[PDB]
Amino acid sequence: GGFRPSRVVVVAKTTRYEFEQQRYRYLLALKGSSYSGLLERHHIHTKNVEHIIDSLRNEGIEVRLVKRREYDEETVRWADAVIAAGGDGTMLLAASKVLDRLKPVIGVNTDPERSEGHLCLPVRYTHSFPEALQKFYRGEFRWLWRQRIRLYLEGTGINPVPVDLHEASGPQLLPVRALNEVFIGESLSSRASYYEISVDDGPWEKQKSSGLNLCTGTGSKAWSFNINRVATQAVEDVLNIAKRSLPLNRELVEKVTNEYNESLLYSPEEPKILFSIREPIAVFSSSRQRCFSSKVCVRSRCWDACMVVDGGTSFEFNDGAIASMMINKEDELRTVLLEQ
Amino acid sequence: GGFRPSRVVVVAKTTRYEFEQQRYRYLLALKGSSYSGLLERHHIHTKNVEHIIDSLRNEGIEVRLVKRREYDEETVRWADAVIAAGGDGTMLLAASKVLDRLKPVIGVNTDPERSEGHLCLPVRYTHSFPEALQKFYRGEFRWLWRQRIRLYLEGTGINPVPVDLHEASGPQLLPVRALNEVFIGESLSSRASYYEISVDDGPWEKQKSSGLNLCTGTGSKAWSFNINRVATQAVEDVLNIAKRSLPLNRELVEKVTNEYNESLLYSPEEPKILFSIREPIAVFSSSRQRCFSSKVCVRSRCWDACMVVDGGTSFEFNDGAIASMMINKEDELRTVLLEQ
Ligand SMILES: [Ca+2]
Ligand SMILES: [Ca+2]
Ligand SMILES: [Ca+2]
Ligand SMILES: [Ca+2]
Repeated sequence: GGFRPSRVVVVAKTTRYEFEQQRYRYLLALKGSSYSGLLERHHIHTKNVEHIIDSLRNEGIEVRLVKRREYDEETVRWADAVIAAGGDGTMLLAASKVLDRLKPVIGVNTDPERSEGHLCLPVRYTHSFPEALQKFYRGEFRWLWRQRIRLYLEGTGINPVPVDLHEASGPQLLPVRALNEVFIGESLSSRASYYEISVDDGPWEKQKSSGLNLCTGTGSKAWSFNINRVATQAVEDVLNIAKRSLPLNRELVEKVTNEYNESLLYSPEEPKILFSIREPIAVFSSSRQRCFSSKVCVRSRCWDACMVVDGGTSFEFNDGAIASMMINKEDELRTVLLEQ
Repeated sequence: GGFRPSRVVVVAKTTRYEFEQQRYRYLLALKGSSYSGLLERHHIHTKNVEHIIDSLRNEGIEVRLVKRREYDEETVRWADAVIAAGGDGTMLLAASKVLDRLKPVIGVNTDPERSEGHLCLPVRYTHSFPEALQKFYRGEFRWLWRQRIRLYLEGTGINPVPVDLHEASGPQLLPVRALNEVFIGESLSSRASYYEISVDDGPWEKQKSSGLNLCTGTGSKAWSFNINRVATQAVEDVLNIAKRSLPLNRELVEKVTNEYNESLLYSPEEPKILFSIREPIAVFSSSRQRCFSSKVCVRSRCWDACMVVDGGTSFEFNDGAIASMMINKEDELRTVLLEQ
């Protein structure tokens, strides 16, 4: 028990003001949808960021502060620990370049009232950040080894070169892990996807849908949730045709949805891949809207499709390519847990 | 009652063999996923096509036969009537270049065992096609004027130039109608969409989702179905938590889903736009999973998004642009109805 880092990398979200300051570097304001609080969005990110690095350096920890474009596998090795300073976006980016279950990576919600932060330290430590560093020293914290999906590409016509979205061959290992998910599907969101899935080495079934989602326990509150969740206005629709027991009050409408959406979440440390079929098109038959597994391999039959890991890295997955997802231990990422 | 066409355009799907014959014009076979029946897919499309045009010309109707690239607004005006010779794909393409509620357009399912055809003449007339032409002469048919969504772009940063996916400003009218749907949403399928909707001139609510669908009565069996339909394996999941009346047999599981999915379809002649929010993300609050309206206008707040009409034409719809959908009479498309 106990942990003080000697050197850390702070990798910072690039705010939406930073965006245009460099994007349109080629008054101002323009549309009323800016400046009013856009330069304030920026002012409070850099505020919090300076508080973090002021509070690191004031405890004698050595910090390099770097943005999306200057954060690489080389700086991560200098780091005893890694800090994402943004939202979960930033956390996912910071986890992308870590592949070592003993490097800790910790997210600080650099802007609470509009970032979400469900992978970062509580909103408390965003502004009382020595209180965090002290808890780390004194060991009043806990280790959360988060499960991560590992990728594997083979087949023919394949191309394992990764693509930063921020702009006859053997089984190659793709160089990102998935903290949140791996989303297979067609590029044109209107072109339907077609493939053959195989769960836990079971037989191959054909499928036609708007894509495949493949999440970790921790990623089950992210995309795999919006895929599969039900709506309270459409359980009233389902429970009223289920009329022709209960008198059906509004209190019940929420207590049937809230126990349904509660089964779609499992635990970060749990080592299962919850893989759902997004809007399946039921000929090729369907069933299993979703299910838990350990290994799933899908065979691409698409024209121009990608498999996309945590929304930031993309891989080609046109007809002839094969991918294989599996949780493996040396992938699990070392997060911390603190107090309200 | 009665209708004989004097000249017709037959516009033909380009088969998947035609694809590669010209795409890789830059033995053969390659992957086992071809040739076995790929050159047979082609052999039976051109077969049926020749039967159609043989059966036109043998009744003394004058036909120009043209493919995707040679079918234009000029040939549609020569035509007394227009024939799509493919699947609904082809039908939607053929309707794209017609904007005149008195031109008839008729689809012939050029390949029944793998095309679907739910906008074309029955599978009967694909091979007994004079039997169709005779029914047209003798008036043993019926006119189906199918409702069509009409598009309207304004605002700033906008760009109303259409994009064939087959590769301070006033309200401009976009030059495609929607037979099936109009799908607003972000281009990266992982980037979330954000916008402000306004139904029937009601107030503007903000929204965050994986896009917007906007279908006609006829388009309600297409995409708007896969968006909103329920699964029989996840009503068992909903009706078993709705346990803690019925004993729940498998016969019921289908009869509650089949009456739910039955309310998501309305009639082609019905002039309402059923607009659903695709996987809404409930801060900006949500409700109304879908609802009927006559006019809906949405205000783009996206970075790199398109609105896509019938899957074939795309328009930019980044922040600052405004679109407005509405059914108007001179759009309704003139289809026929025949017998089993
Ligand atoms: Ca300072
Ligand atoms: Ca290739
Ligand atoms: Ca002939
Ligand atoms: Ca623009």
